[PDB]
Amino acid sequence: GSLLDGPYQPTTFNPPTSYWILLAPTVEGVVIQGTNNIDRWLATILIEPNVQTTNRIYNLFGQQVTLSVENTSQTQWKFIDVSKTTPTGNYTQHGPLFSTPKLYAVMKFSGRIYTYNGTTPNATTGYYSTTNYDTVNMTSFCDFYIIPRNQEEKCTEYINHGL
Ligand SMILES: CC(=O)N[C@H]1[C@H]([C@H](O)[C@H](O)CO)O[C@@](O[C@H]2[C@@H](O)[C@@H](CO)O[C@@H](O[C@H]3[C@H](O)[C@@H](O)[C@@H](O)O[C@@H]3CO)[C@@H]2O)(C(=O)O)C[C@@H]1O
Ligand code: NA
Repeated sequence: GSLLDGPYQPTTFNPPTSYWILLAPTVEGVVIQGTNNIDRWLATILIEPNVQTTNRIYNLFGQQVTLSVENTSQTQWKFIDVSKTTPTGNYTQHGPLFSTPKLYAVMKFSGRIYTYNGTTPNATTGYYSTTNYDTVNMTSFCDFYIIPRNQEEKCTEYINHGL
C-alpha cells in the first residue's frame, strides 16, 4: 500500500518524529521497548487470549522483570504498555488495547510517546509525556512498518481492521 513503508526487520533505532511505527507481532511477549535514559522507560507486552491473572517474566531492557498480567478476553489479544519513571522503580500498566488484527503502533510526537488503546475495531490513542522525547531510541522485537502522522486515520484503520 502507498501509505505503508516496509516491512522492516526487528531493530534498534531512533524513530522519526510524527511517524507511526506499525508493529506486527506473532507470539506473546515483549513487542517493543524504548527509553530516554532520564525518567521514562516504556515497553509494550502482548498477552494471548484467555489468560487468568498470573506472574510472567519479561526481558525488559536486558533484565528479567516479573509482572502480574491477565487477559479476560476469549477472542482478542491484549497489548499493555508498561512504564517506570525511575531506573530502580516498578513498572505500572497502562493503556491496554484489546485487538483482533494483532497490530500495534507507537509514535514520538510533541514531547510524548503515543500508542493505541481501547478495543478494536474502535481503538483510540493515548500518550506518555516524555522528557527530551526525540532522544528516545526504540527496539522493536517484531517486523514493523512506517506510516506518517498526516494519515493517522490510515494507521487507525490498520489497527482496527488489519492490513
Ligand atoms: C495511556 C495513559 O494512561 N496515558 C496517561 C499517562 C500515563 O498514565 C503515565 O505516563 C504512565 O507513567 O500519564 C499522563 O500524565 C499523568 C501522570 O503524570 C500521572 C502520574 O501520577 O499523573 C496524572 O495526573 C493525575 C494528577 O496528578 C492527580 O492529582 C489526579 O487528579 O489524577 C490525575 C490523573 O491520574 C497525569 O495526568 C502523561 O501525560 O504522561 C497522562 C496520560 O493520559
Ligand atoms: Na496502549
